[PDB]
Amino acid sequence: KQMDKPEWKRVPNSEEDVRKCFGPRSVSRNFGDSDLVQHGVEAKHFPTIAELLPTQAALAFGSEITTKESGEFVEVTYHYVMKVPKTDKNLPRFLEQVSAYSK
Amino acid sequence: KQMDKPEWKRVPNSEEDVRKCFGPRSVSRNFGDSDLVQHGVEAKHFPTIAELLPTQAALAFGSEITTKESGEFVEVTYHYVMKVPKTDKNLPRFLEQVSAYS
Repeated sequence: KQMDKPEWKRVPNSEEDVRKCFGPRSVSRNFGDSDLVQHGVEAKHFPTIAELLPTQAALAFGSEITTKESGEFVEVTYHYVMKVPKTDKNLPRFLEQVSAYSK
Repeated sequence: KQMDKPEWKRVPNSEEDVRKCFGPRSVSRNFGDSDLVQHGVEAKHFPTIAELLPTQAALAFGSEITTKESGEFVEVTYHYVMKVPKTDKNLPRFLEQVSAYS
């Protein structure tokens, strides 16, 4: 069903993985190791990683949001910044996911 | 409470509003009209606006994420871009929220 939803409402899993939902890892979409890419939210360590992912409301009210018309679409850009304490136990495994494809 | 959570896990409501959870509206935090600011996710039209907000997984796997060390913290930046069809019924109300404070 994920691929029947708009891209921004997709929740990847083992059936419909990250590759199928959001395409291959790149400079534009750089988050997720092989495990997360293949199993999405069903990945073993995803719950640990998700501790440093903002909520839907936090994204809305904590981001700089800009829009511009692009063909038959309105392109919405979110710029969100969050500071995580270096002592955070979930931070190491999260950082390993950042540009994991290039590591 | 929401103020007992890290800022990125806060879900504002009528008790702990957007201003309390994420501070005043500004050029850096520009989303939300007076109704959304005062009632957060309890705002009457928040569900309509929420139709154009990405899921936590979509944000994770669809964003350009960059990190930088800052003192005793690691600053995590998310750059997410989504293309909404101009026909989307939720888009007009969503656009009214962008820089509503100004």
